[PDB]
Amino acid sequence: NVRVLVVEDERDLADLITEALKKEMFTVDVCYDGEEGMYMALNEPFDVVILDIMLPVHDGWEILKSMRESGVNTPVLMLTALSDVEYRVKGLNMGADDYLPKPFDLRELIARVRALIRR
Amino acid sequence: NVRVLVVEDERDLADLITEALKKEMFTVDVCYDGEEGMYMALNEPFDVVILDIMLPVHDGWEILKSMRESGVNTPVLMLTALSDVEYRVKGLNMGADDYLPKPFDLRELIARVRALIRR
Ligand code: BEF
Ligand code: BEF
Ligand SMILES: [Mg+2]
Ligand SMILES: [Mg+2]
Repeated sequence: NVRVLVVEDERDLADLITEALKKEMFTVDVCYDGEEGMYMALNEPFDVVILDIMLPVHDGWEILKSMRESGVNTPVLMLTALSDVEYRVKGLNMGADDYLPKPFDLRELIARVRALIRR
Repeated sequence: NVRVLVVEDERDLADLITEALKKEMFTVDVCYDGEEGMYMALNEPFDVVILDIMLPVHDGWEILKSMRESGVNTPVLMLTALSDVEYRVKGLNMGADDYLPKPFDLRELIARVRALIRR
């Protein structure tokens, strides 16, 4: 009943995130690059999109804007090493629904993803 | 026009936030205690509620809990000095949509506020 898209280039972390989400009983599709990320985010239906910023081919910024520019209002959560507040504002102002810098606490990530779905 | 409710017992801070918000074009109502905040939150309509936790007569946990139990699905942002991640998770789990600890960057506060009312 809940499909989550994960876009993160650090495979092991991406898998860590995915397993945690699946343990919440969510259907999770994971991408290790911004190319497939973009494709999945623009062609497949999701309830939440967890997005890394710095990615190959297309960065999290581009993926978010393309989604909004295409009418896809799916809730977006950015998870990235760009932690400076200025970046947080940039992501949010651009259309992200939440922004959680790395390193992150797994409990907070799940809590925030759940906050986005029920909403 | 957008309605924002502010519940903070730190008058100076509360007023500071109230000013900044209206500057961003927001109809703000400020409360300095949990008594005025409890009423407004459970009886008056808002687009987003910014809830401090430690307050006289009624604490933020109480107000947030009373809201969700009464069917008030209004977006809620917790702005509190209870910064520990475990408090953040509890806040999100209880029904808050976002949780921002103190001290905070005023830019991140309105960025998050607008992102919340953006739905
Ligand atoms: F490379 Be991501 F922005 F952490
Ligand atoms: F008084 Be609040 F909880 F920062
Ligand atoms: Mg990356
Ligand atoms: Mg207080």
